[PDB]
Amino acid sequence: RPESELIRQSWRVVSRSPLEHGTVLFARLFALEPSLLPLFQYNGRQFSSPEDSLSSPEFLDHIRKVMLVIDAAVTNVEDLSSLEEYLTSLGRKHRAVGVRLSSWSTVGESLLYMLEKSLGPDFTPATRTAWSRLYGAVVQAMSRGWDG
Ligand code: HEM
Repeated sequence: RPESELIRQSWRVVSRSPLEHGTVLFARLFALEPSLLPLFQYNGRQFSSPEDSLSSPEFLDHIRKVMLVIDAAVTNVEDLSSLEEYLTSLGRKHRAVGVRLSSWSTVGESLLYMLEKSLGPDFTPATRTAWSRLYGAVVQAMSRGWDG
């Protein structure tokens, strides 16, 4: 598939420095949805501001975790059914931490933003549309952990 190679090529760029790029994703994410901030509760405490998150070692671990799950979705872009059950369950984890179903889309905007920024001119509108579908399948699946 063409799509699937696009994602794969585009992804490599980001895969190189996943902490740096995941950092973009999350900054963007809290800029768009600041009510995600207090969901992280490392050592009982809420981050006050977004910049506090970037100073938490646990938060930066979570970014790495995030980017590895995206990795997996990338490896498996042609057959993504194969991560469905993982992701549903990842979804239910997150419903427990308090993420709303609607926050998921914001994560996808944030994910595309992080890509658009990384790829600059390279973020072709085919590239865009492919990610949007990928990450979209990833939430159709993370979203699944809300059921019923
Ligand atoms: C949308 C906002 C998000 C918030 C507020 C959030 C928050 C959390 C929190 C508080 C935890 C548990 C603490 C921890 O392990 O650090 C967690 C776990 C995790 N998150 Fe997120 N998260 C978000 C999005 C995502 C996304 C997009 C992914 C991946 C695509 C992701 C992947 C993970 C994984 C892999 C874990 C470990 C889950 C496990 O116990 O198996 N998170 N997240």
